[PDB]
Amino acid sequence: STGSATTTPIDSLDDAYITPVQIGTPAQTLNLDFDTGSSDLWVFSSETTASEVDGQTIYTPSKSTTAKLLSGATWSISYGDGSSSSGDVYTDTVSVGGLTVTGQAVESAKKVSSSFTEDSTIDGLLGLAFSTLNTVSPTQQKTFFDNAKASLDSPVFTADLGYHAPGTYNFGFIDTTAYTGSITYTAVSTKQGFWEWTSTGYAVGSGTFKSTSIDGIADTGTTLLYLPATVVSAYWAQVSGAKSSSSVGGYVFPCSATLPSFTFGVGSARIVIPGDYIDFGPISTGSSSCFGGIQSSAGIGINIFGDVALKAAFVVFNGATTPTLGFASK
Ligand SMILES: CN[C@H]1CC[C@H](C(F)(F)F)CC1
Repeated sequence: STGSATTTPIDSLDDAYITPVQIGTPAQTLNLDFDTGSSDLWVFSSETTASEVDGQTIYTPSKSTTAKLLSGATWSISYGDGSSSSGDVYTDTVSVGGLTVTGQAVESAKKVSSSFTEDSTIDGLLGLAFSTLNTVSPTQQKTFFDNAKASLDSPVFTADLGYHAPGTYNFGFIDTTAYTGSITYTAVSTKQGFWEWTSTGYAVGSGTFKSTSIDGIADTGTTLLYLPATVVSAYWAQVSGAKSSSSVGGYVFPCSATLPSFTFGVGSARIVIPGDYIDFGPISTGSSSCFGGIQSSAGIGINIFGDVALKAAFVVFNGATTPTLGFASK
């Protein structure tokens, strides 16, 4: 089997991407944030505290003839941005882009934090990291990809995120029309439950490439590119007036600037992030200070190749017995 679904930016900045997901019988379609940095499929639901729902589409398990309470199971998750959610668990039929999994754990939110209430565009998360991170207790549950894997034509999914435009998540096949040149594959460590890999280095604009190992995670559920402070300082030094602002919480730059590109290494290959991809717009409405798309990972404890990086590539998440990542230009 295969599946193919379009992913759409939630706003004009690409702060996140939503992908429609069918849950239950008859189908209830929710728009979920596909997140290669976590391993829970959770949804706004009929169980979510009413004051914490503001415009999201909810899953109602009582209206699904295939929904079953997973007796005794609870879940509770915290993300890197300090957001959180928790609740109980159903199994149900879940389809993405024509690919169907029966008996998928669908984590129903009883509580969500303020950032999830305040974002009407995201109806929940679909985790695509390794199932060792899944938070369901007392019986840990598998991701949608882990449940689908054996049925797929090839044990892979791909992320093809757009810049200010829709893109695609494919399951079970590699669309050879979706990228240029060749796909370079690189080793993955699953020891932290992430798609963790080591970039071979970077360049800033037309500058020389610096060969240096940068260990980090491929994380579709993080907006920005988080790298070591040395690398980030080197990038923003090329932008007149850019500075790290303690009050804003990262690098800002004059909105009048033209940003340089940023290149990262994948083995001997290179992925170029155009400068425009690094502009996250005014820090507040009408400001001439703009928020940078490359930020320091200092204090986070890991480097994160988030959407700013991934949207410059066609990315293969190879779930073979020994997982690997692939990157192509596009
Ligand atoms: C912006 N609201 C949420 C969206 C999901 C994010 C992640 F994917 F990481 F789970 C966290 C913040």
